Amino acid sequence: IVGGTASVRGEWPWQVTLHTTSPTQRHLCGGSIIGNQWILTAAHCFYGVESPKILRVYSGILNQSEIKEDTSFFGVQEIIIHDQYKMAESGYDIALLKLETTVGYGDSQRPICLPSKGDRNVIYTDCWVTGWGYRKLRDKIQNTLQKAKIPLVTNEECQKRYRGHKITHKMICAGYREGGKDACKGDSGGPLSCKHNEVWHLVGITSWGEGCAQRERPGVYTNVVEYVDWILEKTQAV
Ligand SMILES: COC(=O)Nc1ccc2c(c1)CCCCCCC[C@H](NC(=O)/C=C/c1cc(Cl)ccc1-n1cnnn1)c1nc-2c(Cl)[nH]1
Repeated sequence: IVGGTASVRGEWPWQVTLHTTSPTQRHLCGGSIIGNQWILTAAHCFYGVESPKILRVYSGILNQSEIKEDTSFFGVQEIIIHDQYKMAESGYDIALLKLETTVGYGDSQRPICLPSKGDRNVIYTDCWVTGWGYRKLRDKIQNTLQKAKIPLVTNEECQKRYRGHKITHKMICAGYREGGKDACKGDSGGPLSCKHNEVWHLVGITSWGEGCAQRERPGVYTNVVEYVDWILEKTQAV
């Protein structure tokens, strides 16, 4: 996260850190708990990942230093990537992880609500992007989970900022015209969380941008409300 501040423990209890163990163990991406065996994340995180066996999901984490060989994690039974996904910049950047065991909810780990299809017309004014990513393009993963408050940008304005891309209504953009606060490398797959009527909703999934926090280059997120039915198809299958 660029221009962020440290989170306090339990502030974002749906945030997870997804690690890969191959060739060595390290943080790969963020994700969000959406159900008791389900993480919602970005499809691009799995480029070159040939099996769910190399993944570990850690929940209830503030600091990456909490993770050692003896730290509990959730294994991944299945990686579900949207069938129309080709690359982040074209959209459909969404994936589900089905966990091998169930998450026991509590004050350190619990799900975030999905947006309501009836809330496609709400104006969210209290949105935050979180993660352990870099603070600038050439940096390193941060120990403490960071947070930054960022305003949503209309599709028309976002399209003006990315003249050479097709910014669809399945994407949602966020950032200041002047730049300075954004997601960065290592934040992808995590949430863009917005508080509406005292309830947090998962509005976006951190996806891509041109550089980090640049003037007139908002971050581009998967627009989760446009995928609620896809999520229910995969997670509530008969
Ligand atoms: C010690 O552990 C580490 O160092 N781990 C570790 C360290 C870093 C990384 C990995 C692991 C995962 C790489 C492969 C999958 C993921 C590949 C893409 C991913 N992108 C993002 O996270 C965000 C992008 C992004 C998103 C928004 Cl909304 C706005 C601007 C953005 N940026 C544009 N340019 N930079 N940011 C990424 N993540 C990393 C890089 Cl390197 N790039």
